[PDB]
Amino acid sequence: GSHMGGPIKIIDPEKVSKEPDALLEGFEWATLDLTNETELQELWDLLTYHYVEDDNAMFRFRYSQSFLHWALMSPGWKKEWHVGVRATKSRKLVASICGVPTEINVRNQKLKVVEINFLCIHKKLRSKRLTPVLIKEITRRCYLNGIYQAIYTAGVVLPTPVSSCRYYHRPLDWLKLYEVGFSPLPAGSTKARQITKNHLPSTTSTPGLRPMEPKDIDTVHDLLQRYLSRFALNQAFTREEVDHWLVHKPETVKEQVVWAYVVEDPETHKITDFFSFYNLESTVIQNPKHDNVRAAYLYYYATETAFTNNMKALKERLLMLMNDALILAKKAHFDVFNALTLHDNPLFLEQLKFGAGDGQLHFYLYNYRTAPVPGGVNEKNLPDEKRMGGVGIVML
Ligand SMILES: CCCCCCCCCCCCCC(=O)CSCCNC(=O)CCNC(=O)[C@@H](O)C(C)(C)COP(=O)(O)OP(=O)(O)OC[C@H]1O[C@@H](n2cnc3c(N)ncnc32)[C@H](O)[C@@H]1OP(=O)(O)O
Ligand SMILES: Cc1c(COc2ccc(F)c(F)c2F)oc2cccc(OCCCNCc3cccnc3)c12
Repeated sequence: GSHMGGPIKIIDPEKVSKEPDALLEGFEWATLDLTNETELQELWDLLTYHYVEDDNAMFRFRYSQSFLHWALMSPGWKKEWHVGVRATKSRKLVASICGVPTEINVRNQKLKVVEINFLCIHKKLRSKRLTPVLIKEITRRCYLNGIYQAIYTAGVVLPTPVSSCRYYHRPLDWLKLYEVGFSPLPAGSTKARQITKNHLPSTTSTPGLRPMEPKDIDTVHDLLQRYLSRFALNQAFTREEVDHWLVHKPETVKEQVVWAYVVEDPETHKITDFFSFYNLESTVIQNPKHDNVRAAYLYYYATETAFTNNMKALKERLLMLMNDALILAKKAHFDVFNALTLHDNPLFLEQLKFGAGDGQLHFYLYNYRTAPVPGGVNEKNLPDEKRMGGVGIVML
């Protein structure tokens, strides 16, 4: 045993069944080959019309083939972790659950895990308890390949979250967000006044800031590992993951999904900071004027300033950098910039006019117990500088 936590069940891979369990009559297992446009496009269609985490929302995600490729074919990916269910007689894809491999540090300990997402069941098949069946089959496939833990997030509370982080939203085009009914008009205020309140300039302020290039990978990999190692729960990137997750490839990528910038110090020419964000659009269900909201999501970032252990200095450096990330998202035509209260986010959220959203994201670990980790928020569910150092991993 151990007073530090660790696995719940020890698994012998040689004792795991090599055949899957039987599904409901009329249905069969499928392994998706996402390198085939036809199957990619079946998955796109199931998610487009059935992946609605909250039917109460006024927006739905709108995927691109590029976002799907970026999200599901990361380094080490295996086709057998893209699991589907088909109707035998029509061949129609009606459920999915997918995993990709990586490594995370959970307090003292490094673990190989899969990140699980895109769990989705067609509306016609809801409430048949298919979920535990999907979960048990991708588990079996991971166990056979030597992976016995997983990490996932959900908007709903399930047994023992390791952490919870609150949604925050910085309007970039306030007038459009007011028109789609995302933002109300405050008491006593006018449109002109909210437009003025949320206005940003068109030029950045941090000297040396430019888009990340392939030749930066090694230095950003190293800055990012040292930066993330300040958090209890963090992702342990390899150099190939930095390449896949952070560096846009225009020859390869139809629609840019990820924006990464570095600051190359002008005096020294060393990279001292970087930040990145990704693009995921939302369709607006019922609106006379707009069809979509283009949302940027804050992803990974780092700064050398964090290692002077001067918190005040770190805060100022992030206010400057994150203000320029807002300016750059706004120039690339995003409507809203989303962030969570993880990493060192509580240092800048409020000051940069991010507003509290109505929603929380919970982190879970499968087959592993560890003490809970602070999610950047206090008792009142507001951001709190004393509640950081916990969650150093972002999920798509
Ligand atoms: C070693 C490797 C191990 C690998 C596996 C590790 C574990 C993975 C766990 C899954 C992780 C999902 C993460 C994401 O994809 C992000 S979260 C994105 C989640 N996707 C969607 O929201 C898509 C839109 N909605 C749907 O399709 C969804 O309706 C459904 C698939 C989420 C649920 O389908 P369903 O309504 O037909 O329910 P059911 O009859 O099949 O079974 C219900 C049981 O499932 C568990 N149930 C309901 N919602 C759940 C959820 N979000 N996560 C987990 N369990 C859930 C519940 O706790 C419940 O339990 P009980 O009744 O027994 O108490
Ligand atoms: C989700 C989400 C929201 C609420 O959504 C929007 C709010 C305002 C908008 F203008 C908008 F377009 C939103 F989508 O605000 C957030 C703030 C921070 C982080 C957020 O989500 C992080 C997790 C996103 N997972 C997206 C995903 C992943 C896999 C499959 N399909 C969708 C969110």
